[PDB]
Amino acid sequence: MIVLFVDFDYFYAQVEEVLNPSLKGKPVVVCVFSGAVATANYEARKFGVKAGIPIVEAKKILPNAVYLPMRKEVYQQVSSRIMNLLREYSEKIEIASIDEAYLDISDKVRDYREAYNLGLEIKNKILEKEKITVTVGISKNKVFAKIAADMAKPNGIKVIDDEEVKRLIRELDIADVPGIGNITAEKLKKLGINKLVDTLSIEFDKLKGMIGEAKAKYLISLARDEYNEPIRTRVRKSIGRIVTMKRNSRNLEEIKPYLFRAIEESYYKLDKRIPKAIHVVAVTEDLDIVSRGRTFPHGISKETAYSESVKLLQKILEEDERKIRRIGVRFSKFI
Amino acid sequence: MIVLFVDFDYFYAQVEEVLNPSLKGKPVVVCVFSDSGAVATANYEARKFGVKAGIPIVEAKKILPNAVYLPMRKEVYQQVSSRIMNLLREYSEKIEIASIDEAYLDISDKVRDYREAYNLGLEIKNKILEKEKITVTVGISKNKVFAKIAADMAKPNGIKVIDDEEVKRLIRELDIADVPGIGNITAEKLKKLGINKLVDTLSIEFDKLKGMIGEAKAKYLISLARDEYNEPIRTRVRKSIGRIVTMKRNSRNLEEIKPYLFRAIEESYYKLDKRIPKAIHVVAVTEDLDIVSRGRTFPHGISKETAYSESVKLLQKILEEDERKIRRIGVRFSKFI
Repeated sequence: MIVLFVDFDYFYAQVEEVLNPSLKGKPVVVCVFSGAVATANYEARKFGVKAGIPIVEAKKILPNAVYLPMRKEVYQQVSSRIMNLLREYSEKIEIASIDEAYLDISDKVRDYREAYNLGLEIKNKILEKEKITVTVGISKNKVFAKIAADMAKPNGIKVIDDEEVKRLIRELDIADVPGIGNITAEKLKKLGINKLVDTLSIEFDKLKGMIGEAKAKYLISLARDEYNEPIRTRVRKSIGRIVTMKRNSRNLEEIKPYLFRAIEESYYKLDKRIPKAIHVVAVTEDLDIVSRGRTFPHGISKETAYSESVKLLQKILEEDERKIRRIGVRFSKFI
Repeated sequence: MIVLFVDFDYFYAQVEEVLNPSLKGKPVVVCVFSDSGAVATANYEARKFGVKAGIPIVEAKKILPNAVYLPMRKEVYQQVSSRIMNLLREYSEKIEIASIDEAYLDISDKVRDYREAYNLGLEIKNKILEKEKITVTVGISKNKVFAKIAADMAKPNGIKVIDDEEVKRLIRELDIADVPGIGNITAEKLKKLGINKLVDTLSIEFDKLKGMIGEAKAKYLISLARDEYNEPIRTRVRKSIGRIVTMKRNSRNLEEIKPYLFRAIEESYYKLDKRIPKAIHVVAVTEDLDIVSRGRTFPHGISKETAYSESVKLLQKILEEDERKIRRIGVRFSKFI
């Protein structure tokens, strides 16, 4: 297995320097507003300005900085484009967060050298189309790919071969393990567990009564080099849309525009796929849910969806006396 | 099949004299206002002075300008109609509420002949009279159209059976304009082609009639004249019971969605009455107003607490497999016993 992990360097602060390019070199800190620090760039992170410290402690440390409010949805749109460009590179992708993604590339590359070169082409593509630099980590599982990027950041790329994994197992501090908090690691330090190998010299049940069962199996499985968590690529089983009407209605020719608008948004919100089932969904005046559907053994063209949704909505009006408040469509069973 | 049709005589006008008994013999008309509007229903006594239902009000203010005029008390009429329809479901499992004052009942499996249908129809008239002080008209025949025809000839406060033998006679002798679903203009188009009775529709070719009366009524008329018009009584039954609630803010924290989700369970189980579902579905409306849904089926019944615990883990599966923020959350229950 070959995992490729992509992490966007100080994402929030980096997006701010893209849209306003005057903040080069100057320390930039994004904050949630009295408040807390959301993200700081490398320039400000070098002086102990981390994420999670209060704003006024950060303005003690460096008053001559640029402080920006949290523009969360600005940063989400850039992230959405970059994730879309990563999906372009391999089908098996897991979006872990707004600035983290895991790619399974076992079928695209044969070794770590080709994986390294593929990560180089990913970094340049992201830099070409969004002017964002990233850190790429490559290893044998998700955890070690993340460890790789933590060691190479910022603007880095690092492979961790299988022999460096066995070295890191004996040498990496427990605190440096992804998915493990700082207080859980402080509890392990106080009991004699400092390195990842130290979990091999303790009984499973004893460690379980210490940090819980989820973390106990997590730590032991990594120390054993038997951590095999797959890339969880999310697939939409159904694609649809529900739209609210201006008034509650039972007139078919008034509901049809809203129902047809839901089709247009839904049919063209799954790239290259055709459905075999259509479901019309009505939310009644009392906010109940009534729905009727049909399955076609062949595909449902968009025009078929037009004439079939009307017959399904007609079937809803005949079998229910309540007025309809919102109307929508759901597509499923893709081929 | 034996259909039993019930029609409330001048309902809006009659229910009003139930609440005010001083209108004995006094002409009363109920009107819908929309400046002014039109007359909704008129009673027996005003109906004899050229004041009928459907025509404006001030048109009535030259023909009967000193009779009682009353505004629309729609909510009272609706509540009276609903009790009567509920009283009717006691008599028949299959019923179709066609409008505020008309309901069809299929009683084929409750009576054996038309004489027993007559006795059942008479006791229905006397139960509606004793519990709501409303007189109704009853029509009994083999389908909806002839059950209504029977009522239209027996009204008001009437009960009439139309034998299988009088159906065939009415096909030959009943005027075309008296057929439900067609009006004067369409009936006039037929009278000048040679079509004056229902039986005359069979005695000339299809597609000439079809290309002059419209197609939908062409097959309707011929269906009746062949006495193979057997459209069943469309009884409405609620497949599923549920509720979807809007949240004040889009979120993805299970602990914050849980209250809204639990509210939708409490409302659903109060609307179930003495019903117990075997299937539960959690429905989530995401921020882009997409629908994500997951369900479970239980061979036995679903408690209210199972629903509490099963909805949480269903919402967990939704949150587990969809990255979008949740805007609305709800439950629905199906597969009743």
